[PDB]
Amino acid sequence: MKTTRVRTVLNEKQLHTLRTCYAANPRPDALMKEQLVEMTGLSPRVIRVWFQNKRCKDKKRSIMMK
Repeated sequence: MKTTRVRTVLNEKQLHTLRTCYAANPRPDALMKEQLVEMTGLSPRVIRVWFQNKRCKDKKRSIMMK
């Protein structure tokens, strides 16, 4: 009851993690997905939607190395 509160933020800490991820591959999966969990300190729920939205917003900003 009243459990599963909301405690998942998004800033330079988590962003940096996912950030280096995309530079390696635009389509991860159950494989690397497991490691990403322990690395972000939060459930995989947030992980799924992040990649999704990123594709739409990344209409041009998506070059590897500048």
